[PDB]
Amino acid sequence: AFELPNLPYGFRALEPHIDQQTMEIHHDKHHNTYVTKLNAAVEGTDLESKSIEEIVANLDSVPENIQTAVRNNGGGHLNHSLFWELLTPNSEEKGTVVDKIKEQWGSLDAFKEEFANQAAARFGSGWAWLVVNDGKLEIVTTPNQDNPLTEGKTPILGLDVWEHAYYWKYQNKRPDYISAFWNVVNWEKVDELYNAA
Amino acid sequence: AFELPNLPYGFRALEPHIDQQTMEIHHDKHHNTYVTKLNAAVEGTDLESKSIEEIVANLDSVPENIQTAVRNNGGGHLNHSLFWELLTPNSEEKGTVVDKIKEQWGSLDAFKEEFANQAAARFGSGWAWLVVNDGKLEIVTTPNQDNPLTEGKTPILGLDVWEHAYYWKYQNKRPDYISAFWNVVNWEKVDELYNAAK
Ligand SMILES: [Mn+2]
Ligand SMILES: [Mn+2]
Repeated sequence: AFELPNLPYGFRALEPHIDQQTMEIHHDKHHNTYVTKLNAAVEGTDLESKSIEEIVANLDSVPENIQTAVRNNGGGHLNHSLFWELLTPNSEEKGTVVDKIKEQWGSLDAFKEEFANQAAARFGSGWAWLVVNDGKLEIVTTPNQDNPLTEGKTPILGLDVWEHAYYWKYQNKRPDYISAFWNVVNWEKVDELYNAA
Repeated sequence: AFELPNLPYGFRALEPHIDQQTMEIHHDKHHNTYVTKLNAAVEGTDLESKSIEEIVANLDSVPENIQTAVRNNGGGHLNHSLFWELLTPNSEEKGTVVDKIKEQWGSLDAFKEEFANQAAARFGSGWAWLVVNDGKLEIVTTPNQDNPLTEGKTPILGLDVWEHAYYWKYQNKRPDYISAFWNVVNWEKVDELYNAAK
């Protein structure tokens, strides 16, 4: 059954951009809760055999009695699993995806600008994503723990913009959190998820 | 000319149920942002001077150039305006609505169990409500800053279950925040909202 994956770095590795208090509570309480509630919904069903990607890609096929719980807690597991890996203490703005971004948006900054506007515009709880749609790049956001895989789009970069992702250090200033984020993006992992799609 | 309302008590009045840090930033920054953005959104229109209740009950009528901004910021202004007046340091579990609740749910704490279960279950950002629906009591939750007035139900009690409302004191444990809330409910304001409804 699903386990809370360890972070690939220590709680403090992403300072000063993401504070150790938030990394610890966000990983060990919030993500752990999604794993517990996901397990309680799937265990004793034929969902036990499927990857989270498989489940989230096909939420409409899930039996209605557990669909909401699998949508919310399944989305939660997948989103944070992606997120912990898309962060690094050794961010470098180079690679296959950084190059695709400059051809399409005209520069990395212009892309960041549009990502930031959508990320900030996401009202309430949700995620800002870079996706592949029909082999093209697209900036989308989703509400709560919805994931663009449910709409057949492949996520290659994600930002958590639930208040719990930035309240400790940035309180009500989501745009400053979005700015700090660029400093910790694992562009190696963005390339790997793109090269998969 | 929409305005951030004053708190009718101090930032410490709701301790230890809601912390002074939260009361201060929730009102002074979060609510203030809704009021500022609402005033900006409605500039030049008949919305400038309408009651926020009328506006939110008639979101369908709002021109599409500003509908989302007024849904989000107008609802944030109404919701928080109601919320500050529905909290008090002198909560007493009595009156017209407590009596109707005991008739309908059997007791007040049985009602709290149902309210607490729906308020816990509202996934992501939102509100838990007690509403008047065609003269009857109903518990409902809404997403984000959506308000039951839009669906023709009058809110008489509300609880903010956005993470900002409880994160400083309770972190992930929204149920512990929901239990503390009962200690600071202004049942006199609930009765007044009920009577304005009926
Ligand atoms: Mn999160
Ligand atoms: Mn609030």
